[PDB]
Amino acid sequence: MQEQVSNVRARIYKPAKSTMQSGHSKLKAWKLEFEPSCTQYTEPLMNWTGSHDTKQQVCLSFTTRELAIAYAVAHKIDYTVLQDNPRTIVPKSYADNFTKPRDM
Repeated sequence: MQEQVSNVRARIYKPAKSTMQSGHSKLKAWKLEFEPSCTQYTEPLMNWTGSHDTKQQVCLSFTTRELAIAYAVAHKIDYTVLQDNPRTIVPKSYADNFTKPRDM
């Protein structure tokens, strides 16, 4: 009882909460991954010496969310934001007080 749609979607993921300025020499915090459309292209040209290059999966890497969402918004694409950790709810507490009369 579902409906078929012919459109792509954007997958945005946020980094993990950690102390910044903890020694970094790169620019990558947010991740982006859009679904396939048609006539996909081949991965970009990459090569390294110190460490063997990995095979990309058409995945994109952004630094600021403004850059990520900007991509989807460019074509009004449905972008989803994923958190690194779950969202816990505050501890449900409750106070209690009583009072009695003052007999002579």
